[PDB]
Amino acid sequence: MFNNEPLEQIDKELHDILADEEKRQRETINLIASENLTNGAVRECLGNRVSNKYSEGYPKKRYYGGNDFIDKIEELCQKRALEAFNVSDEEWGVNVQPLSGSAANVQALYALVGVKGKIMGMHLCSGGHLTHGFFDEKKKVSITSDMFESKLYKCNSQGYVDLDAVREMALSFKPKVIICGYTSYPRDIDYQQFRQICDEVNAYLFADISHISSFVACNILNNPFLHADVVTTTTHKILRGPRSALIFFNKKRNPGIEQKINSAVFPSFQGGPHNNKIAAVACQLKEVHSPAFKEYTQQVLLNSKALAKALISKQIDLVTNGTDNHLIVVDLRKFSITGSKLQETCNAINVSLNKNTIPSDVDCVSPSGVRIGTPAMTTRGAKEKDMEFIADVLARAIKITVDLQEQYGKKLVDFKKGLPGNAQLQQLKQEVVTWAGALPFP
Amino acid sequence: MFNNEPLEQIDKELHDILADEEKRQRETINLIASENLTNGAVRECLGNRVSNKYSEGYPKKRYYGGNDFIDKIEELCQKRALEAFNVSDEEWGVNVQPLSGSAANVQALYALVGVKGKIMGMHLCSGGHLTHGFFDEKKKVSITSDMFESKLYKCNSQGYVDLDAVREMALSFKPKVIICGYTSYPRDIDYQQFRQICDEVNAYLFADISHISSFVACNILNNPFLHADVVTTTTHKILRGPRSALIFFNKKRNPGIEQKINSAVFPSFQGGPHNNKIAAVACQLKEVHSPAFKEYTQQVLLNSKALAKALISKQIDLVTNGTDNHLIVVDLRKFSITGSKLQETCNAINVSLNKNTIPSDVDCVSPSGVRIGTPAMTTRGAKEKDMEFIADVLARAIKITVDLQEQYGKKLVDFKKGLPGNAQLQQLKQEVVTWAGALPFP
Ligand SMILES: Cc1[nH]nc2c1[C@](c1cc(F)cc(N3CCC(C(=O)O)CC3)c1)(C(C)C)C(C#N)=C(N)O2
Ligand SMILES: Cc1[nH]nc2c1[C@](c1cc(F)cc(N3CCC(C(=O)O)CC3)c1)(C(C)C)C(C#N)=C(N)O2
Ligand SMILES: Cc1ncc(COP(=O)(O)O)c(CNCC(=O)O)c1O
Ligand SMILES: Cc1ncc(COP(=O)(O)O)c(CNCC(=O)O)c1O
Ligand SMILES: [Cl-]
Repeated sequence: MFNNEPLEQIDKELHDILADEEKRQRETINLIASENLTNGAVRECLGNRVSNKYSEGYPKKRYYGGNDFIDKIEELCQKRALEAFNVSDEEWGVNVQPLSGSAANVQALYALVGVKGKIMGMHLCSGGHLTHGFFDEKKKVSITSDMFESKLYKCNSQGYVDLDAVREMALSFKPKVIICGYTSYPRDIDYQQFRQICDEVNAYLFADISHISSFVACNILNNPFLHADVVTTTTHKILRGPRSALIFFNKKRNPGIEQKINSAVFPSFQGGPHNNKIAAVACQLKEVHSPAFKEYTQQVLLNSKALAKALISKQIDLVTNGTDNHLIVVDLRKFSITGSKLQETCNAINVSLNKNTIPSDVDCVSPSGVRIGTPAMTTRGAKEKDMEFIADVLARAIKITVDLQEQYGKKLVDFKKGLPGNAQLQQLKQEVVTWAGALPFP
Repeated sequence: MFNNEPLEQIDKELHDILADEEKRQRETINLIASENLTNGAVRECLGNRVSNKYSEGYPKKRYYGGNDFIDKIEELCQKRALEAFNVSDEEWGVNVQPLSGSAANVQALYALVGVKGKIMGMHLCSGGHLTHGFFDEKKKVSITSDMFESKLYKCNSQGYVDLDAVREMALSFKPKVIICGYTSYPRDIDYQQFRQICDEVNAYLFADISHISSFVACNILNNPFLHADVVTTTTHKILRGPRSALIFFNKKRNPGIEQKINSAVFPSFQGGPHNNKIAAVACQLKEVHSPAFKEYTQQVLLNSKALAKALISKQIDLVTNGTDNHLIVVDLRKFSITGSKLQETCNAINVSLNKNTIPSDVDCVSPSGVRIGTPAMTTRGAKEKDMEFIADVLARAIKITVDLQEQYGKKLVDFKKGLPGNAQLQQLKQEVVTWAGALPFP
């Protein structure tokens, strides 16, 4: 007693908007540092009938029966995960049930500290995530600043993590957890010095590696597993998996952590796991652990270094003057345009990026930079030589943005009126669509 | 720079387990009250490339650009939701971002009461959900009992909600929210009398209708939208959508609720929404609002009443002596077997059900009943006359369970030793597989 007609037949209205979405993705220079493109195999898993099954609990400790195959999938995902991140199953465990990165962080923090517990993270304005304790004078914006007592550390004027201020804050604040690993940080992290500060104050070391997970797994960047008590990561960014998250916990350093983390995920926070997610994550984690994927990850960094260099060669300033990873933050102050203005211009030419704070920005209102990243375009086959073109397009967007600002003014409302129909933007869009349009597309 | 090989090629190991899972679903009499089977169109949505897009924020208030088509999908889903539940967009709003039922409830509760806020819900042991404030002497099991201060009301000895006790408790406790709508409650709800208590103590009325959502939408059961401030529902049970959730809020009764609910979901709790989910929910909500789906929902109730009646005709006792909806709770006390024993026996014969507390149980260890429901089998094409066979199969499972208990003993460890190789079970399994395997399967 159901309708089995295809999506095109059953819901023509939705199938057209989805077909349009796919075409937009196909014809976009996607520089969102947190985005990627999943392969067909990952998307076969996400649409699999395995999502029909209620399987509350954990493998071999399920509430319901009929979970033999679901237990095999969840066991294969946890195993594949610990392997992918070069950790022994006797020393580290992994929870694979968190539905997204923010859920994973709230759950992991709750397990470590509980309600009213004290946490430290990087300020959002300096490159931290919302789930690292973000609040404002006007409000406790993230639940992580409200269910926990949080304190926020900043980067120095050059955009680097300032460990002297981290320590100064940690000694007087005395948090149970200190969070490192960031949303828009262009350099590698000195975990050892984080571990050194955590020991001193008897705080847990939390590493959120969502943005750099592939670099960690493939041993290109520093390894937080040598130092951290807890490692969280999303599976949908540079890792190129589905939208999901992983919580890692160090058993050897913290006996009893397994149960605290596991009970935090269920039944403290979540109900039934989404088994299609877990299948899809299992699938990508095999790819992640291959020499082929290490090559892709290496390519991400080569493109990023090359993109940084080309932008510098065109007299564009980068926060920290470069990058150790997949992402760059452009400092736009010398052109006197905001991040939001350039984001609007880039959207008009099918270039996807986001506005982003820089160190000099005291607030998150009027951020003076943008953030770009190479994983999505590296997935579509761009090599180092293609980064000149990406730099050229972004330079041209900055110039048009300055020109439009001159003509229509610095108020964002006025500025945008200059945008539609612009001859140069229509020209630049067409170049973007022509180049992007033809690149390999999963 | 990606592998586009199909799932079978790229990960043969995972593809076999998934093919096994699919076949197990095909050959099971699935009586899990909270389960269903999605159609192909909903699963096309879930495997769609729309999940590649980061779209933090709300439609037309997005952080990023390139969200024109994502904004169209999310607006379509919201519109389709409000129509499906027969409410005016002038008076009601809907948030479509919650990743699951449990997330939706924690988010919605936080919005209404905040950290340390006072909430009231049905005890888990009496049919409430975990996210309705569940705790135990030993521990605050749900975050809803830890981040909130919760009080728990029980059903009377006949299995009905006792409003006198609710009132007695509300007047003494003074909560900001009273939760009604349940996980294993076989009767309809007097929302009007819940509203009466809420008004009398100045508390919000929260209706979690995840289990009965189709009955509400199709005007078969009482309508909580006439009386409640907030209505949450999962989209994956009787509604037959993907794994996601919906928060409805009554603007007319509570000005400023829109922003409280919306900010709770993001950025208080979640990050980027899952666009494949939202698309998939959009797709199902169209079907939900059709005269054909009302017929399905009616069939769910006809099958349930007929199943209840056939079990009673075989001298099996039902909590509240019947049902007003899709689910039945069998009281097993007269056979001196636990729910866990029958669940084990039913898994051995490819019958999916779960153990469930009954009113006389003081603990959630050794529940004395099982819960069954008709949505999954109604989806597979079973009609009223097919319920006699289901009843016959369950009666035979109970008899075998009593006999096995006699032969091997009342300890669950000892009891299970009796199951493998049992001649009658293999026989009963084969009948189940033969009947189930034949039924229509989306
Ligand atoms: C969207 C999001 N999520 N997590 C993030 C961001 C970023 C971001 C950029 C921006 F322009 C604004 C905001 N805000 C989020 C909401 C917040 C509030 O509701 O009060 C106000 C500031 C966040 C960025 C990666 C897109 C950001 C930066 N910079 C950082 N560090 O992390
Ligand atoms: C699994 C789940 N989720 N939500 C639920 C359940 C049920 C359930 C049955 C059962 F036999 C046991 C439990 N527990 C959940 C965990 C809890 C703890 O960790 O302290 C112990 C008791 C829950 C049922 C629908 C399967 C249940 C009932 N009855 C109710 N009302 O709601
Ligand atoms: C460090 C970090 N942690 C957690 C998350 C949470 O992921 P979900 O959106 O899946 O909740 C993000 C996403 N940040 C968005 C971005 O960088 O564009 C992140 O950057
Ligand atoms: C009333 C109610 N509310 C919320 C949820 C949570 O849904 P998630 O599992 O999507 O978090 C459930 C699931 N209860 C499981 C069952 O009835 O079998 C439920 O019964
Ligand atoms: Cl999904």
